[PDB]
Amino acid sequence: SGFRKMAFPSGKVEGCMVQVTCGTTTLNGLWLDDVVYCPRHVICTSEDMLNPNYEDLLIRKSNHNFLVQAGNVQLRVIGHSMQNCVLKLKVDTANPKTPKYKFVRIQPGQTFSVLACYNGSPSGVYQCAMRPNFTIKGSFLNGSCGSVGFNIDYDCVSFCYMHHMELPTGVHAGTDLEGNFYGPFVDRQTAQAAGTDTTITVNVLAWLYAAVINGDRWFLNRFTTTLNDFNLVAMKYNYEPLTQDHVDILGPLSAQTGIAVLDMCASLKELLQNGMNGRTILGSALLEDEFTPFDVVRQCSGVTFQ
Amino acid sequence: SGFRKMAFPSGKVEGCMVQVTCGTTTLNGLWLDDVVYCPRHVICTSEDMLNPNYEDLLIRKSNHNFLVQAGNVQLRVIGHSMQNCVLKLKVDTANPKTPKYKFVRIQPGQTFSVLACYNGSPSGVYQCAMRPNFTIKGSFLNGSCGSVGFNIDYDCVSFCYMHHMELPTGVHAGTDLEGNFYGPFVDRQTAQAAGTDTTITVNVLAWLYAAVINGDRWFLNRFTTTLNDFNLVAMKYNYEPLTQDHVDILGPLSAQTGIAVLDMCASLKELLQNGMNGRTILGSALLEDEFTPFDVVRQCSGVTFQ
Repeated sequence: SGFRKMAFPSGKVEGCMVQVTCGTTTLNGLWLDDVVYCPRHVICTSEDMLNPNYEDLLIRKSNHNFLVQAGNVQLRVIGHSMQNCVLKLKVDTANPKTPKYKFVRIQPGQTFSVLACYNGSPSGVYQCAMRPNFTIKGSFLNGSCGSVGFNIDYDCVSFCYMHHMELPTGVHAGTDLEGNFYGPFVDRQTAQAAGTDTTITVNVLAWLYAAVINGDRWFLNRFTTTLNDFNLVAMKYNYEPLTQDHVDILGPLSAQTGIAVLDMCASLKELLQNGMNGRTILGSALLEDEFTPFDVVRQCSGVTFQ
Repeated sequence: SGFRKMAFPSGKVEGCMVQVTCGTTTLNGLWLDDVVYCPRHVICTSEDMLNPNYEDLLIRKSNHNFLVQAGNVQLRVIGHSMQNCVLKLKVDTANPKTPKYKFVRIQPGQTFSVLACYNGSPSGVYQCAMRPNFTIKGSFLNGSCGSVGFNIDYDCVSFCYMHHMELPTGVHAGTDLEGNFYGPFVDRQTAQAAGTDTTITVNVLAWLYAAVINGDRWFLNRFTTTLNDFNLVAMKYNYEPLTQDHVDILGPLSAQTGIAVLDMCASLKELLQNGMNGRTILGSALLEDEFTPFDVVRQCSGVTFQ
């Protein structure tokens, strides 16, 4: 037993990381089949980033201006194109380590693993949630752009995130692998409002179920509630409103533990109104919202991949 | 910027995981060169585990009784031997994916990444600390035995942990890769006292330095203290005593932030005596002790591997 914030095994993604250099700028790229994907701001100088015209900047580049290094191996760049905020560099070699993969646009509240990379080399792996305001709270130093976020389904890697930006507030923003930003953000060094974030209620409930499964049950209370009454409480505490779809997704955890979803909502209501009194749940002194219901079920059933 | 509990990239270890079956029991093994390492209790039935005589049980086994599956590939077992609490199965094929590696016995308070595995297949990766009482607080379901913990130094994997047991208290115990348990534990299904645990003081201090580097500085106080005065406080709160060796290890973080180690100790003293007042540090409402000074420096300098 036990419950940890667990990332997917990263080996299938490690074999796809490359270094991309354009002029003075080096960041990470993702090499799948004969295409390398990277943030288009690889073509910007530091001064360009204040107000870049990406079309004009890209027109000054040719295939031979993009240096792509796969460890020590090398890709000859035979074409380049811009798709939204990503650059797509066609190379003359298909990546022999290309896993089965899909490109996915995830929903706010969903989780994924990030492989943090510098100079095309993997540094570490950790699990994130896409915040309701479409930021992520990551660990990204200079040179980490182009690092990717992903999920695994047995043998298939679904890439969902590519890192582009740290906002002046220190949170992180990026795109799907078609180059569309999550949220209102742009790839420009300017002030950008993220807007109010909220707590992922269905994830908190899933984690309460995980706590009960592992024997942490002190928070189980005496009360029940209604969907509308609980949502009145959710709004006061900046929690996402709970819908019937969320209730349905929690169904299997409800059935395993014998705790009706609305009873768990009343326990969560009491935790929100009264705090945790210096107690902990699964080793945390805060309510955790970075595990989806699917995450909890997977960890409490031992699903494997490759 | 930002600070996350980050695991090492797991790909080099993924390529070493195999399934080991003996009779009814299947768990994980680690395939390096022409040797597969696994917990010796792979030879036990459920009833054996109550009081096993491993020497007598192993005498009833021959090479062909050990089924080792590397995905779909297979190792012919050509020899077997017991080294302390691990079984060493000699196979006729060297693992073509064997990384550069060492076997290391780590110290309490040190950290490592665990690749949780079932049936020889990787499930997830997370970062752990070896508690002062030589347990780890992991996520290990049935069938996870033989999963390993490791660190990476550029291209070299130092294996430090192999999972053997969940104690009746729900914490986890295991061996180094020579089969020697960390702590007083034995591979028998019986009640086993772990003994009092303590908080890893030098790790908490490292994480306070990481917090300051990332802009969380509200806890920085007005006071200083002495090593002996702080240790008086450490003992009251079940913290490990801080030594000069620990002070020396924190030297580089002290120098980067301009905060003398003893000043940070006085900030930690105030946090211990007054709590956190409903504030958070690096997103946590508890004092975190699972980052070593080396961990903090690595994450705030972007060291990479392969």
